[PDB]
Amino acid sequence: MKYLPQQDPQVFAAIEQERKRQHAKIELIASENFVSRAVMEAQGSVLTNKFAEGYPGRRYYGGCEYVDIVEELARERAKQLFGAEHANVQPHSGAQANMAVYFTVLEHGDTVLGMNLSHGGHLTHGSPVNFSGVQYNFVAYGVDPETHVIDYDDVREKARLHRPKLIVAAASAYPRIIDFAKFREIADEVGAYLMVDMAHIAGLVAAGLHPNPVPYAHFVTTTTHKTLRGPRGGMILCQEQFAKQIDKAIFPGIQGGPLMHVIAAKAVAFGEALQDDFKAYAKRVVDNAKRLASALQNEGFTLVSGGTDNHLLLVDLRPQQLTGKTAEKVLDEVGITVNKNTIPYDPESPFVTSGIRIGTAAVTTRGFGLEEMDEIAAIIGLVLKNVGSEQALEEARQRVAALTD
Amino acid sequence: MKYLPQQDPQVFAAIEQERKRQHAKIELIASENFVSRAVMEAQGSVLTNKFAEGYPGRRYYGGCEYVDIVEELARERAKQLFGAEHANVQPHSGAQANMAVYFTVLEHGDTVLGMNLSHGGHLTHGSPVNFSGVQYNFVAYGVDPETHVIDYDDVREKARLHRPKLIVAAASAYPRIIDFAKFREIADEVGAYLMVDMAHIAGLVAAGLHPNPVPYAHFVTTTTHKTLRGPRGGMILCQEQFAKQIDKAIFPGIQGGPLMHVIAAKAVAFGEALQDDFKAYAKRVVDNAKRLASALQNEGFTLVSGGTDNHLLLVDLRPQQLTGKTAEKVLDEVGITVNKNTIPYDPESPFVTSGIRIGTAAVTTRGFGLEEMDEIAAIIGLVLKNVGSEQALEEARQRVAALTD
Repeated sequence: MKYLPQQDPQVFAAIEQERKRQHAKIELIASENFVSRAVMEAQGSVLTNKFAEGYPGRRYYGGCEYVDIVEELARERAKQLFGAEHANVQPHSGAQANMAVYFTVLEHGDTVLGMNLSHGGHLTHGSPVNFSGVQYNFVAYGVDPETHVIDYDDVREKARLHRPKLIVAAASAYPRIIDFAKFREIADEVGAYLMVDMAHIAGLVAAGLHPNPVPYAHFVTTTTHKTLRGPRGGMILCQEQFAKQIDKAIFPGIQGGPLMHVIAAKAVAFGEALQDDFKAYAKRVVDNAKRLASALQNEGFTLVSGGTDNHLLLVDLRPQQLTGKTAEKVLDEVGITVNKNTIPYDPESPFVTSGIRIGTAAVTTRGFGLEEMDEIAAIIGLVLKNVGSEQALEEARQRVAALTD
Repeated sequence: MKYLPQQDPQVFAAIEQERKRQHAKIELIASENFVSRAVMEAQGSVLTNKFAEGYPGRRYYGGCEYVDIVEELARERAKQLFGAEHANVQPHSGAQANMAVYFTVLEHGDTVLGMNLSHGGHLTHGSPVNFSGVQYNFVAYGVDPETHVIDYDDVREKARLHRPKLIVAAASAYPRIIDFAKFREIADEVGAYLMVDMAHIAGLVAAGLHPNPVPYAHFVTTTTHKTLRGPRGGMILCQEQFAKQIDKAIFPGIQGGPLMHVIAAKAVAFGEALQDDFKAYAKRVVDNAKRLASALQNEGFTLVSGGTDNHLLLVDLRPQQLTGKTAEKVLDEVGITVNKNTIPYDPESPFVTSGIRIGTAAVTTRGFGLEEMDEIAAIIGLVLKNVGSEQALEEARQRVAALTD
């Protein structure tokens, strides 16, 4: 940086602390990643100066010839990556992408069926303190109490009882592959649209490591950040038949001007994801998660669903008589970043919880591999088995520092 | 840029075209501006990597110690700039800021009173193709047919007839000072909340060149871009009594994770606006608009409301028997960027219009002054009086190039 340090010492000092923090800590929050310098440069471009309400070649303001090229690059690369017939790369966020889909197909008070929030569903899939739960009538399907896999007979029964206009599939804390074919079958049986929110798994989908919901869903929403490793923002994919309606939902429906600099950054991230080395990266993410899962089980931890098919795992801390809140706090003390997370059928509140969620996307980006997974597991075991031992915590602190260099 | 040119030739080439376009053209779109290099660097920072759902010191994820400092700098500087008791700097956009306020105080179907869209009101102030007009029952107040000033007796009559729960004041195309005291008086009479959307005029408010709505409004919304000259995004200001509710409206209400890098950029922009040189800048904006208005009238143009009190003016092209669409197109041919805009009581559709809207914020940022205003007016006269003369258009093109160097 050249200009920020002189113009704004306070902001610069804080940014620098954050940059150094990113390097020093072991980032295990499952939605986190590290974007490339190219992505950041795109975001830091003069494209922030351009008002571009509307769409490429159909803008409501002049001078968009070049931002049109940028947006089209984003859309076309997204279509290549996911085999979708249409992309909308304007959503400011995953929440806004979801909001737009809901706005497209639902009327106020319509019934929607989404994954139970405490079983792995997202806030925007029907929380009563979120616009989704306030604006529409959400009902929930659950995972099996033993296996923690989505109970597809429960999805079907809920669908048949409540007759939702829309079924939502996908999750923020589900460690197994989701069966989109079964979701579409149930949707078809009850005449509901299927929306898949693939935010967590989009990078894995791009790399062919998770089944693609695009052929099965009427609408697919996603973040451009997370496993896709792009800038923070949203995207919608759909077949040509819904394109016009989806585009109108985003603008003039729910947003105004798009963030063209962020859209440039989206294009860059999609370009990266199209490369062979991204496929290799994504496989390491999944390999690392499986290895970390195995190594945690070796330490004596119980995992929700007994392991993982993707980038993330959930530790059920009940056998250790620890809350997720306690585990999160003590791990923070040694420089390991996780989040407390409800487990299915959790006896604790979402503010306390019986679990921690862990993902490998961020550490994989930093070049961590299988050996590092073993060591991370060992450090977690050391800490959580010795929460009252400052000596143990200091050892953990030193081992964390050894990993981050 | 160092990394983008190598990683993504296509995206870089388009960005570079856009940068060169920004320099070459005369930007007169009233909402446009040019941010500082410091603002851009903040946006291009590693803060894009940080998930920070929640608020400073009350986050739902760990490791936010430094982004908390950043967000607090944004909030405190916003409070200094506007004398508000509370700021929320998380809205992704002006639309989302408005959406959040509506979500806070309104139920689906509630009546709201906003400025007539074809008299200068915004899309999010009740358009039937926008969430605002679809979710709530919008009624409109108008400007006087002769003076084009808001008819405060019409505001009052509409308020008393329709009994809105919320009254919205502020505009995207209104060239005169808005009387917030009168809006609050009417609101008080009918027991309605007052929301002021100051997006266009926020920079002028910060510089003391437009009355501040903060003491009069329950909620003030704004963009951080436009006359405030910040990154693209939204903000809400309100008294302490609504703070909790407003914050909950943004999260978990309508958004998820905030854009912390954009929030850093917000802090930077607020820092700039607190400086004396920003006050001088804003005065030049208003001086330039008045001069441009005068010079346009000297050329024979009629202006909506007969002039301007702020950064923008509207040309009523009916005396020249031109549509806004025709004027916009031919000005684009010579390198002057304006937008067609409905005028009050426009006999044409919003897709054709009888006006063009012009603002001076962007050219002022580039260092244009009174002499340049005279020349811009002269070029506009040359073009619009000679739409069928390629020689005239070429002369205009050359004069535009002389201005931009």
